[PDB]
Amino acid sequence: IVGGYTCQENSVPYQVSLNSGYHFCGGSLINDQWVVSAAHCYKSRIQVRLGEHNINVLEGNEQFVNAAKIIKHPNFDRKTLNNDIMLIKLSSPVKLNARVATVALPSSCAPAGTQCLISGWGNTLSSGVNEPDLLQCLDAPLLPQADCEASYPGKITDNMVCVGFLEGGKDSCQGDSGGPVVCNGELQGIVKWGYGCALPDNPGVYTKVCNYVDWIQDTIAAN
Amino acid sequence: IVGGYTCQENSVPYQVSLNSGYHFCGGSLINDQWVVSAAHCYKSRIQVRLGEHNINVLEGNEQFVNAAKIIKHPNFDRKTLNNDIMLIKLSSPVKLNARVATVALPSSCAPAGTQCLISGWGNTLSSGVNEPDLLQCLDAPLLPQADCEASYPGKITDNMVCVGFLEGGKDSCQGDSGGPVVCNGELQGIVKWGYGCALPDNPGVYTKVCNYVDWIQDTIAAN
Ligand SMILES: [Ca+2]
Ligand SMILES: [Ca+2]
Repeated sequence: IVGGYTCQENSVPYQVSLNSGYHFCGGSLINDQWVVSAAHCYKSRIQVRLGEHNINVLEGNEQFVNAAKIIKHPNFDRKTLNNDIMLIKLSSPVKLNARVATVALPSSCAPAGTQCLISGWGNTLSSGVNEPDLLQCLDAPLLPQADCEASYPGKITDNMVCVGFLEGGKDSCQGDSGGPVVCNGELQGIVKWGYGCALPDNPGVYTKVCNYVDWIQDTIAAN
Repeated sequence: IVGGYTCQENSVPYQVSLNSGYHFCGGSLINDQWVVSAAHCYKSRIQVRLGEHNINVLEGNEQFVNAAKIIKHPNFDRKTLNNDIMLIKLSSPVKLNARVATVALPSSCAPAGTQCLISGWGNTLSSGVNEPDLLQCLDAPLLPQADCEASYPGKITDNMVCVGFLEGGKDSCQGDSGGPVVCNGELQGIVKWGYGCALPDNPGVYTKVCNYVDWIQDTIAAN
């Protein structure tokens, strides 16, 4: 997260860190046994870490759980990043509590202008790389599709939404990928991509979760 | 490397990739059994990979060798990055050939204005992250100390040199770290740090190797 602020400890309880011996992507806990992330975050073996604040220090709220089933969207297009959504079934249910909680799926697609919260342990610089210890937070609005398309001529599908600021300075970045965009308590986006990070005229692009509730439900039910 | 070009295959034969299950730093082969890198690249277990071109494809020239002894400069200052130099003794001697060769230590410190070659599999973007497959190369001059100091008020010690362009656009970046700066066939610098990558007025800073030949020799001899 570039230009965000340090979240209050355990204030984003649905936030998870995907680990492979190092943090490489975020995700969201949607039920005691399933995590939603980005298909581009796929790895054959993943340890999901919940209840994290300081990614490098054991603080006593952590739950570490291996992924049992990693299911990328059948239509994920690695090239265009269309359908960049993945489901992780954990090897065992987590203990839900105050620091480890679920986020709701969207009842409807959010209108442009709604204020959302984005979080992650992603890169904090607009240039170069800086990995933070503490979870970062960013308040940012969902932009009109026209602004999104305009910024990325020919690349935005209807499964994508832009969130951020046309002025730059504030945005998600590498390492925030697969992480959540929560608006009015519902998961509306997944950190996907953007050109650079926090650059003027290059808002972040996110997977539009409201287009996948059916799929998410079907999959959970079938697995 | 930001704004560089793809090196001709095996044209930088002293270049090595430091691996921990992924490429994280470069280094230089100074003898059939020793590699020079940056102290900030220290890890307790490292696999040194020589003869690489495409970091993700076995091309048939690779030599993979575990580090036996990793020796950080006794005066490395993690805070200022002063004395950012490390020596890696390989578990066994490599087979020197046309794609796996040594680079000479400096006979003297290079004057500002000399043209050097920097190489690596480091990040290729000025904003965001992009890890390349093929080794990247950059031709760039050593800048006058006055320019260096000016760009980084109070941080440059006499063990540091700036290499690059005050205009930006071209530079080393994260992942090129510990890698070589070769001028007229001698190792004159080690990729150390900079503010961002390829930004105007923020040239890359490198460890000045000509200040350590004694140390390098002593250490090799004593180990
Ligand atoms: Ca922790
Ligand atoms: Ca290779």
